[PDB]
Amino acid sequence: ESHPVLEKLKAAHSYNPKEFEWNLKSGRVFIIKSYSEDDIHRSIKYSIWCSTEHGNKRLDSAFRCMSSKGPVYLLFSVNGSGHFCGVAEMKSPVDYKGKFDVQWIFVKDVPNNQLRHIRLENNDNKPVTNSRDTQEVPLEKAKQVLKIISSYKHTTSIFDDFAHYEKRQAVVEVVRKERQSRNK
Ligand SMILES: *[Se]c1ccccc1C(=O)Nc1ccccc1
Repeated sequence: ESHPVLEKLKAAHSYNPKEFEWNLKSGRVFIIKSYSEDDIHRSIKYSIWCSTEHGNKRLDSAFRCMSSKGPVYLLFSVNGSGHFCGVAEMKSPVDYKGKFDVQWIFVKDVPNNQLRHIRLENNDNKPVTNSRDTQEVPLEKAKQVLKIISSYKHTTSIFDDFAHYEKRQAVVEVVRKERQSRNK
């Protein structure tokens, strides 16, 4: 059994494309650390993301700075998960408590031990897997990461739990509407 929302998404977008240009002529790449998989699910189906106030200021600056001379890529990982779950392109400046359009491109789990050997000189040579939200990846290291994520033969992705997230969100909504109703 597959969910019809996921089927509409799969038919309308080309997730995990076989021909992806990882050796960029230009562009900038950033690590997004999400608090939960729920946020990732919502982001994939609505093509939207928000960081913190400072995160949105930095991503705003990067997007407007690039002036469509190249892409701005976001590599997503949930705090404490041990893998990246996909990559999306930032597609609009931040709109104002600050949201912005994103286009998901890769939706696949890449374990951290596939990427931990890549270290970030602008972050005390710490592994790319030990980054904070909106940490920028140097371009050549970005190409190493994009190549690895693009070519990895993933065995799973958040899509495998799609219906589960669908149900969670729905229950949460009712739980809120009832609780709020009980207050007034
Ligand atoms: Se973020 C945000 C800010 C203002 C209005 C709406 C949103 C939104 O839809 N956010 C969201 C989508 C997916 C995952 C996390 C947050």
